Amino acid sequence: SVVRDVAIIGLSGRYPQAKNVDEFWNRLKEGKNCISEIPKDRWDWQSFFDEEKGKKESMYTKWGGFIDDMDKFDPLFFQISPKEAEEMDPQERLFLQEAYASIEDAGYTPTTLCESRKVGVFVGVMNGNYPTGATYWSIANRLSYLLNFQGPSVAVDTACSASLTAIHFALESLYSGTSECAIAGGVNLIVDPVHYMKLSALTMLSPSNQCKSFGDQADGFVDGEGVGAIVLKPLDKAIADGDHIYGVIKGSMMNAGGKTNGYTVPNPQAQAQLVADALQRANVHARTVSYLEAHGTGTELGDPIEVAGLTRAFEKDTQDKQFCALGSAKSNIGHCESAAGIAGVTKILLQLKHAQLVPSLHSRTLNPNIDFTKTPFVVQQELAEWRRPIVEINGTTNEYPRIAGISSFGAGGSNAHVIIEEYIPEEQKQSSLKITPQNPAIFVLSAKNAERLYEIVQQLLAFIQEHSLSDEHLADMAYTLQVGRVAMEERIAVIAGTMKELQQKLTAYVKGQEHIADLYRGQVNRNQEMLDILTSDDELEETIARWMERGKYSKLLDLWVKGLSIDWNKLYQEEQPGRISLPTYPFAKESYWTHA
Amino acid sequence: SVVRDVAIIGLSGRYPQAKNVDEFWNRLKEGKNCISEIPKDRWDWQSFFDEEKGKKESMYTKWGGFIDDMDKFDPLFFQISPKEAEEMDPQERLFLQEAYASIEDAGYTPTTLCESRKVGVFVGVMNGNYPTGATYWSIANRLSYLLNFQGPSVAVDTACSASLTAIHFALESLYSGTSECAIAGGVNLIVDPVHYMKLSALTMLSPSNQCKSFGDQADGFVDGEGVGAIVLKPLDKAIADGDHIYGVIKGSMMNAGGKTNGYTVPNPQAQAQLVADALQRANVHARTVSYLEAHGTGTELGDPIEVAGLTRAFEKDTQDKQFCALGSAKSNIGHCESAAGIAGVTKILLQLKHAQLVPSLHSRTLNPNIDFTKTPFVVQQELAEWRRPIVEINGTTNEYPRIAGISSFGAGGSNAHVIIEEYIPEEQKQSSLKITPQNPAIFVLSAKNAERLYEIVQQLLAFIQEHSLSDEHLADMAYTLQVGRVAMEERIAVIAGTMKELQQKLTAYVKGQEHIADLYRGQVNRNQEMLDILTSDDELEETIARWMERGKYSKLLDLWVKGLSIDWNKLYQEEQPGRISLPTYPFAKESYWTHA
Repeated sequence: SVVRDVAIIGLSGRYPQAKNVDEFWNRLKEGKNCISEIPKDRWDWQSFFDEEKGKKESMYTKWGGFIDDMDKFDPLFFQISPKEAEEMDPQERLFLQEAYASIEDAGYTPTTLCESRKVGVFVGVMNGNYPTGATYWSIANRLSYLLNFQGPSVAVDTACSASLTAIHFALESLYSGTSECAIAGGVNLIVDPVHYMKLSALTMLSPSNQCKSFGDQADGFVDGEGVGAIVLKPLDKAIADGDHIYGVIKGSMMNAGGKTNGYTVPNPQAQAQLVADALQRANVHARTVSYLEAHGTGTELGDPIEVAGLTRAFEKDTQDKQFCALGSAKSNIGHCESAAGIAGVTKILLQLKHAQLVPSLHSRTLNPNIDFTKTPFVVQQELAEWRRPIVEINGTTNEYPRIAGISSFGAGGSNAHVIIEEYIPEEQKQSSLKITPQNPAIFVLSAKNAERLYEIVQQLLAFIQEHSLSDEHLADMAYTLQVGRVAMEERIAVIAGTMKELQQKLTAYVKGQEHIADLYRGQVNRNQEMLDILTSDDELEETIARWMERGKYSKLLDLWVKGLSIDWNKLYQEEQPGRISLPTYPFAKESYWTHA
Repeated sequence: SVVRDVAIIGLSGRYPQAKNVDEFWNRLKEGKNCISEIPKDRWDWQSFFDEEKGKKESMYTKWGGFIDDMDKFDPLFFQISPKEAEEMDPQERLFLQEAYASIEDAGYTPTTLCESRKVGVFVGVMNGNYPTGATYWSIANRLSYLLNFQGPSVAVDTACSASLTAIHFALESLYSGTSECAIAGGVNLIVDPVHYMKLSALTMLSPSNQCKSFGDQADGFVDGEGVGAIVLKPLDKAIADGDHIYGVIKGSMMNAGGKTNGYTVPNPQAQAQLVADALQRANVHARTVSYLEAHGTGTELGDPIEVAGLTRAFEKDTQDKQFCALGSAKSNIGHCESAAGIAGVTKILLQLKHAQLVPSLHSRTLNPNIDFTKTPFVVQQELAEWRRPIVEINGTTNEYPRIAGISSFGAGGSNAHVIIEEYIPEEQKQSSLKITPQNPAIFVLSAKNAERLYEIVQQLLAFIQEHSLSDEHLADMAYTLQVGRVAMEERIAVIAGTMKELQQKLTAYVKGQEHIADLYRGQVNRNQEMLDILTSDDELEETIARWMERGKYSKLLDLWVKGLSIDWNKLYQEEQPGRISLPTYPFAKESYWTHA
């Protein structure tokens, strides 16, 4: 059916020196170059190193954007055996955890995300060097199997544009109704020196630690790793359901460069057509675009082509110059290939959250072959407020939302572009769920075991501190932990009317205090038998309803922590609180690897 | 936008013991089991063989569905160097040639297929064992680059359903208008014994040479190779353009099985939802489906599940029993994994062309665990006429077109289903292009060199003989060779008013006769200079128009064969002939392989 607005309601990712998107924002805001030496536990670069570029079976760099804990996984969480974990491509392992985390971020469980089970999974991937082989389909299908998703489930390979292609497919599936919700994202890990040898034989890499996006002395990209997922849902339903919305996807396009002067040479005419078509589908005039996340790989051939393509697309709508900021996350984290698009989308969503534009690195001296004064763009150099632009169209002048475009181009010529707009809510703050000591909140936390649960409490305390959460967040925090976290075997529950009270009790738990007022601990594993026989009947589900109404929280929580299933939604007879981002499950960091 | 009817206008494929779809039909019609011994030039099966199923680093079969000439390619045709051909996965090489052939089959050149260049390329693939690595994106992107296609270009991996997934994406791209035409298909080649070792470790293969689809003694599939492509175009425009139409895609669906009892266990409830959703999208009542091309891999677990899923989907519309024929091409050629869907589609299109149902092999004794009398289906045992069914719906009784469904299921649970209906043309046979000795036809043939051109003539003579073409085909044959073949360097041209005359002159050419009446030979390579300077001006394009009108064919052909570009469409002032299938370019069969 027709293009319609899609909300991004959930987000997770792991990028070089950024184990979550909060850390990623800090790297971006601070202008950090997140490139490091090839870790010895991947391979010894000295064994393959030669300064001669293009030499065979060698490499001429010692650098990359590497994520931490690439080989770690929590297979027991998923009832996967250690042997099966060893045989799984880490791309599959890490995407599974990040996708699970993105759903928790959204504030849903796998069950409640979509009651019909029509959840689509779309993942971009392009390198398959793990010793058990390229098995791309399983990166998508493992997620769909474990979480009982029955929408489309697909791995797509358009080389470096793959995760932005994946988003395009996810959107087309939502438009046609084959998905009601979708997980979209991508992954790229560097698991074998042949990865670098291939790129070095084609002289695609920089020798340095700088991906010089639109900068002087451009000499190829720094290779990088990344894994990311977003949760997509039609905007109208996300608003109706009280979801938290990072941004609105207005439209997307995919195309290819066709015949250029040689295979893998990019085509500025085709890039221009792509962007123009994405803007048309989004019903967005180019003069209202105020940030552009470029592909921006820092090659001498590609960067000028990219600016030429964008300028030509924008000039269909406007001749105005240097009104739109331009940047590329690759300047920070390198080029993470099939995950580059999802990393760029993540950067846009973080800029939108903070209404700030971050530096694009290594372009203090601009590419001397690009005259930006003849273009719509200024390559962003410093942290700055992202302003809503005032634009005269149709001889009407108005302030527009923050709108960004993002491009991702694959080496073989497959291109994608997505238009993302800030979500501006309607100002409805009845706040009839005000959390006070007279109307306290119920905080529930659970994990597969006590070690993980302990880590959950630590991360929650830290998150509260880091983001300066207070009493006004208690309602949404408790709701999200109630309905947006799977209730696992090891449980605690806390009643609190203020944040300080919650912090006090949780800190007391972390400090080992055996008895804490209004804090209940227990395990499901113990009372499985009596559970089975009483919850079948609504007779008891009605009894819970009365306990909640009467406010017998101590009773409900003393039962909940032993395994009594409670439909926390019944707690909210009038209205509903909103879902918010909170820390996600702290998967065990256990190493698994195979043998070639 | 909305689902609308899509024509299949072009077709090509290579399958075990079937180097083209004409041969494939002969294997299907004759009930041939196309399975062979693992060729020694792939590997020596004795080196790895052990009768113990599930043993590691071994295999317990000596069989597969192998195509001929898997390592052959004509890189010079595409201006690819021998070294680059060696480094290309043969999956990429063979898909490139089959896709090129499918466009020739349709009767288009890469230029005229779609003047806007918005040709999408969608290809399914799932194994990447060639020594230079899994590079799936290039299977699609090489085609888009060489033929200047600028629509979406993507490799999709949903494991064994991948080529039917690819078709679904192609359709969704045509509906949304991101493609105006599309190439869709898939490929699977078996290039390394590890391919068999993996499948044997999972005990997925039969020990035998029989894929026993819905048959007794089912014990796994026979692994197979395949490569196929179809050309897709909106039906209304295919009719308007005079294309030849194999069938009408009415609708498709993709979904996933979700959580089953173990990873890769198929879900009959999800298969049923898939098929029901495909029929709903196609606006097809299940009682009007009269052939079903099943996934049909011949496993004891999967075959009963598949029939259960189909029965449940069909029972939403009808309780009638055993009205629909059921079969699987895997019974003939084995399971060619990511190419299985395109092989099954090809079988449906051949059955439609001949209005015949072919045997499904190795089910003379049916699976004793499937009671087909409780289902819509009868597993087809013998060659039979495919009858248009008479069906009472809405208390109205009518004869319906031949309609088939096809399923393809991937091991990880990604499913697809497509509904294909016979194309029934409106009876318009003005035949104002009647080819006579008074109104003779112009036959043009060309190739990169004389050896290839000689092969073109032989194959055309043979095709005329094989398909009993005669005078009534001359108009469409000449038109297709005029506008549906790239005019290459080595050319011949023939004027003929009857088929016998054409056969006579072409046979004389093959026999070495230096001088033949009304047959012109020449090369472009020779007269490049004078060509450049005269054709620029329409002044001369107008002069051609008069020569054609005046009928100076000898003059035009004597010039054409030396390189003069002629717009053969101007030959047809009133009306237009139709495009027809004729043999496609006989690519050089040169071997290329790398070193691991």
